[PDB]
Amino acid sequence: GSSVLQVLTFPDDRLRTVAKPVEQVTPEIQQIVDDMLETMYAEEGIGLAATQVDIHQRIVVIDISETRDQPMVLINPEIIEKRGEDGIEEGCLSVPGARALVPRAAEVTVKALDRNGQEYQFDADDLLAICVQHELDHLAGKLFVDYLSPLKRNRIKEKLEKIKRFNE
Ligand SMILES: CCCCC[C@H](CC(=O)NO)C(=O)N[C@H](C(=O)N1CCC[C@H]1CO)C(C)C
Ligand code: NI
Repeated sequence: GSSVLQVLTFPDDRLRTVAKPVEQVTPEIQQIVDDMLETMYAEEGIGLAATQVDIHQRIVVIDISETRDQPMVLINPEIIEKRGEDGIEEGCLSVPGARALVPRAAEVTVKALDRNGQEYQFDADDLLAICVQHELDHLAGKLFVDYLSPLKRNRIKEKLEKIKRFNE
């Protein structure tokens, strides 16, 4: 009942769009959620933000499980508390092939709506907390390369442009 969507890649200006809150959790929103899950699973990857598939609403899906059967849906997520410092080497479906250390909060408390519009909240640490922060950055138009030096980011940009230089 769902489809894999095209993932935008840096330097696509649409990745800089700031997502709007979801107004109501309609069947249309649930279809977006389902398509985002399908898209996330089509690849090695543990989360996806709607911005990355050119849908500029505050929708995130996550599955950090090894078995890929523990999905989490975050509509209108808000980080309401941050604690501590952590940082791991991150990659991004919208910056394929690039990896870098990103300083993050170690722990976050997040409030969101689930796929059915039910409000909930959770405290996250370790990989879940890092993933949440990475995905919420996407909704703000922010990519992990924005934490890097201009030189490192620009070299990544040029390499990704070369890969798509014959598209369209
Ligand atoms: C780690 C912080 C959030 C990661 C989310 C991304 C997917 C993404 O771009 N979401 O916007 C991912 O799965 N990245 C993967 C990644 O960096 N992973 C997957 C598990 C943890 C770490 C180790 O490679 C790679 C395979 C692209
Ligand atoms: Ni990403």
